[PDB]
Amino acid sequence: FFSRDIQTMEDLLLHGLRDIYYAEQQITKALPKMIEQATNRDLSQGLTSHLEETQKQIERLDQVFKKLGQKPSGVNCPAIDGLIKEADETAGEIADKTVLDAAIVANAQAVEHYEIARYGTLIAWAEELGHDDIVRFLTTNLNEEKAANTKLNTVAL
Amino acid sequence: MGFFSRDIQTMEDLLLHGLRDIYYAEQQITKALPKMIEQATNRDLSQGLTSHLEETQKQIERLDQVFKKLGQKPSGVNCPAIDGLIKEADETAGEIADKTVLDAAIVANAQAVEHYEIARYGTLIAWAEELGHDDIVRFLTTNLNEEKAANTKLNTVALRAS
Ligand SMILES: [Fe+3]
Ligand SMILES: [Fe+3]
Ligand SMILES: [Fe+3]
Ligand SMILES: [Fe+3]
Ligand SMILES: [Fe+3]
Ligand code: NA
Ligand SMILES: [Zn+2]
Ligand SMILES: [Zn+2]
Ligand SMILES: [Zn+2]
Ligand SMILES: [Zn+2]
Ligand SMILES: [Zn+2]
Ligand SMILES: [Zn+2]
Repeated sequence: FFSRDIQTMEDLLLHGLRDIYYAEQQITKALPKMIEQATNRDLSQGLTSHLEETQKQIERLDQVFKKLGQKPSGVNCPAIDGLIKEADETAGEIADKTVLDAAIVANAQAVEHYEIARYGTLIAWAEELGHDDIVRFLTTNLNEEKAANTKLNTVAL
Repeated sequence: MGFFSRDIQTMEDLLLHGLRDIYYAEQQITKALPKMIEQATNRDLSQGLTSHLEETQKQIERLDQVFKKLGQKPSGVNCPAIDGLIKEADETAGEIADKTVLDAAIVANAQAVEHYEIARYGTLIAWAEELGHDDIVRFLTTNLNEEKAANTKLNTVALRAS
């Protein structure tokens, strides 16, 4: 019961974990739409594989919350909502299927970059706070985002 | 269906749309940075963000040259991604009770913004290269490198279980 309820670095870490939890849920909802829009088979397949990984990433975040002593929960993330809105609106503006695949690759890379920033931040805070225990899960998620980004950077349309 | 349904027809059109989107983001960043500077307590963070504000103004000047080369105005696309990043940064700052915690949040949100810009510049460079725009590739690469350097400086700012 405070208006400014983020009082400590531990509170900030918990808030960030709830923010990324919500973001992973939203990505699981957004990805099928992107996969349906994708023409290039490698792009469609790559996104489908990352959708499966994102489902696993949520399970790893459930493990993080369990290690911290609580049930999982999310908080709204305006950054992922804005990224998803931008991707959806831009897709509607594109007439050519190959141009659309280029936009899908770029928007997917922007999402991976947001995830890389967030996991990197959460890991650094966790380590500063003596929470090495949760870093193993966060690092597994982070490295899947890095891998997805790298693979997107190489997609040949 | 929105205003411009199916109006992006070519990779040149998509590059133009992406450049207008990052231009808008840079403009928004010039508006947001003074707020983050005022909120920041640590002088290396506050004075450091002031330097990134000066660099962002230079990046807009670089983009102005790119638009000149395309013969197109830089206005015309808003960026829901930067708008969401900046409003998340605002929201989170409003929830924080402690100056040291607020500085940690400022760094993290500034790093998230640098990562967005790094994603977009990387994409735009690749499209500009494919389209044969050598100077535009150089200008965008210069901008990209400033965002990478800013992110690294944020990763290194020396600020600060049962
Ligand atoms: Fe993820
Ligand atoms: Fe967020
Ligand atoms: Fe991802
Ligand atoms: Fe954008
Ligand atoms: Fe920047
Ligand atoms: Na039209
Ligand atoms: Zn648009
Ligand atoms: Zn910056
Ligand atoms: Zn910038
Ligand atoms: Zn919040
Ligand atoms: Zn909150
Ligand atoms: Zn703890």
